Amino acid sequence: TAKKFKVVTTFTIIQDIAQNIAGDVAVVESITKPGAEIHDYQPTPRDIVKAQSADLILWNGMNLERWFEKFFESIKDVPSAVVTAGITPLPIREGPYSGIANPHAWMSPSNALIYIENIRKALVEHDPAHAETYNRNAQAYAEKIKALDAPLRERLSRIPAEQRWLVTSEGAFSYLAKDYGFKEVYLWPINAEQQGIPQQVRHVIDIIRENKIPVVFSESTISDKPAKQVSKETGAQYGGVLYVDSLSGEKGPVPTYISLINMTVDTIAKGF
Ligand SMILES: [Zn+2]
Ligand SMILES: [Zn+2]
Repeated sequence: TAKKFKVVTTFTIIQDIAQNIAGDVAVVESITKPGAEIHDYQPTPRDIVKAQSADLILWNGMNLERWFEKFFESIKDVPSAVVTAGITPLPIREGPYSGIANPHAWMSPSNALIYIENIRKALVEHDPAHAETYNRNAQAYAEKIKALDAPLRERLSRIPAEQRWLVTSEGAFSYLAKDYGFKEVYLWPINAEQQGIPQQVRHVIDIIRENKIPVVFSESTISDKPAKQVSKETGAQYGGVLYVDSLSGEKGPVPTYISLINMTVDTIAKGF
């Protein structure tokens, strides 16, 4: 038990999944902090040193971290692994990033089983001395993720199909919405400096009326003002905040990936 194998992840969701697989035999840290916007994060000098100190770096890919490839050029002799390997992307549907991969694949718990497996494989490959702890922890954690499907679907079962409209700020929920049969509407398709600020807002304001959508949400790393505006101009309640791009702090309401999925579905469900 020397100085432990060190994993650095780009953001907090991957950190929590990886730490569950690592147990107490490796130390997993995230470059971005709870609450920080992850798509256009601006790495600092202290971030370079942190990643350079790792034995393995994990990132999402599907161009989630617009900053990572240029950042990784400053890191030497540290293997990196894309934790979405083998996941089939849903494309972004509108806007300046139309046709790019929607990167938010972790919002489907069935996809999370593929995250777990890619992370297990990377740990076992680069830290073979603990292969049996990683393999044990991954199978146990995968069983915890599979056990969410029944309570999640039951939590959402009072909403008839025609009324399953999920109206959010970032279009970050496409994978969750596909899993549980929701139609998505969003104020912007992916986080970015972008045009389309008020024109989508009133296209959304329109969609709310033809379908009498009762609730609209925001997300924890972006501003709630557009969602709150859309709630006032319609008769819809502001239901947010939903969690997708970041966990909370350790003492907050969403300290783990499991708590993130559960609370997001629970908050959707109470909005209806
Ligand atoms: Zn490798
Ligand atoms: Zn996002």
